[PDB]
Amino acid sequence: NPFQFYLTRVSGVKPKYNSGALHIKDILSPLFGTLVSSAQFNYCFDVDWLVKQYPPEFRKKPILLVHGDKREAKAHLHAQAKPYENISLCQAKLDIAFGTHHTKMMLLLYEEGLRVVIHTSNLIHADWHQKTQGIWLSPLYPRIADGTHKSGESPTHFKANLISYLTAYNAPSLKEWIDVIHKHDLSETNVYLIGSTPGRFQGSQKDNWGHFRLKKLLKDHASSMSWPVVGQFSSVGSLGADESKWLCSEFKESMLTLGVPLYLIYPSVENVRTSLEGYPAGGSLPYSIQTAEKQNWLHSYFHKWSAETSGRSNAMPHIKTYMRPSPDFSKIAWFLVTSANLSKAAWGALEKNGTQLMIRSYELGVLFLPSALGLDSFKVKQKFATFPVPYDLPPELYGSKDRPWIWNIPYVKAPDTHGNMWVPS
Repeated sequence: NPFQFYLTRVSGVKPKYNSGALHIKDILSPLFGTLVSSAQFNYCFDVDWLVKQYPPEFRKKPILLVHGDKREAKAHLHAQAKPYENISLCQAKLDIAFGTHHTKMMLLLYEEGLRVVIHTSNLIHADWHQKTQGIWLSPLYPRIADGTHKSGESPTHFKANLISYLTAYNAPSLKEWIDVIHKHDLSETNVYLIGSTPGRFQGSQKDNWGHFRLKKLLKDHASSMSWPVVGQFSSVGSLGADESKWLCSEFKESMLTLGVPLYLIYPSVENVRTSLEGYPAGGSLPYSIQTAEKQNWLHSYFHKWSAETSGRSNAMPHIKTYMRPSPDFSKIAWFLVTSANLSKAAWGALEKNGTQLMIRSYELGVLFLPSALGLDSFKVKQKFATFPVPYDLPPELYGSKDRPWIWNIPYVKAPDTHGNMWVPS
C-alpha cells in the first residue's frame, strides 16, 4: 500500500474497525525488526506506561525522550524516567514564549535498518485507547553499504528535510540520530516532510517551515485544475478579531495554493458528550472560553465530527488532517497528516510587514501528493490508488443548537455516556 497511513486501534468498536489499525505495541513489535535503540519525540509522556509498550526483550535498549518540559514539569519527567537506566532525555529548546514541543515521532533503529514513524498520539494510555489518531509508517530503510557512494535521498527530499528538522534542535543527543539517518537509504520515501520549528524566518528561510513550507510544496509539486479546503484538528488557538487577520489571509492562502470554501472539523459539545469517553474526551480538546469568546466569528466554519466510514464517530479526534477535495468530495488533490492544530503557534504568523514568519512550536507532518506517486489526484476511499480518508464526507455543518467543545466551562444539564457531568475546576 503506497500510503502507509494508519489509524490507531480503538477499544470497544467491532473488530472489523480495528483490522487495519495499529496499537503502539504493534508498532514496537519484534515482527517490525530487532530493536537496538529508539527515540521518542512527543509532548506528554507516561514513562512507566511507555516502557511496557515495548516488548520485554527490547525494554532495556536505549531510549531517548525528546520533550519541551521546563522547570517543575521537567523535574517530574526526569523523576518518571530515573528508574529506567536506559532512558535519556533531550529538552528541546523553546526560546519563544508559549511554544510547545508538539511533534510526535518515533525513530526506531534496528539490526536490519531504520524506521521513522510520524503520528498524532501522546505517549499515554488514553491517547491510544478510544481516540481517532493517525500514523504514517516509513518503509524499513536499509543501511547504506559500507562501500558505496550514495545520497540515500528520495525524490521528495525527505532525508535532507528530516535532518534539517533535527538540526534545528541543536541538541547533542540528536546529532547521533542525524548521523544514523545519514547512514541509511531513505530513497523509497514517497511523502513530503512538513515541519514547524520555533523561530523567526526571513528571506528564503520562510519557505522552510509551517504553512509557507506547505505553500511552497503545493506550488512546486502540484498543479491547478472551487475545490474546498478541509482542516480537521483537536485544538484551536487565538486566530484574531476577524478572519482576515490570519485564517483567511495567510493560512487559507497557503492551503489553496496549487501550481474557495474552507471547512473546519472540530467536535461539538454533543459529539464529546456522546463519545466513547464521554466528557473526559474534552480533556484532550483544549479550547479555552477565554480564546473562544474573542472569536465567535470562527465557529460558523465549524463542522461536526463524523466517522461512520471508519466506525469512529464516537472515538474523539486527536488526529489532525488537512486536505483539498474536489467539489463533489470524490477525489483529493493532496492530504496531510500532522501534529499541527489550528493555531498561529503551530503554523506560523507573518511579522514585520510579511518579511518574517514567526513560529512558536515544534510540529511535524507528512504530505501525500499524487505527483509523488505519478498521479494527478487520489480517489477517496469511500469505506475506509485511493486514499483512506478517515472521516465522512462531505463534512456536516454544526446545527443551530451546536457549540464547539470548550474545555474549561461546565456542562451540567445533560449527562454523558457514563452518566457524568463535566465540571472543570
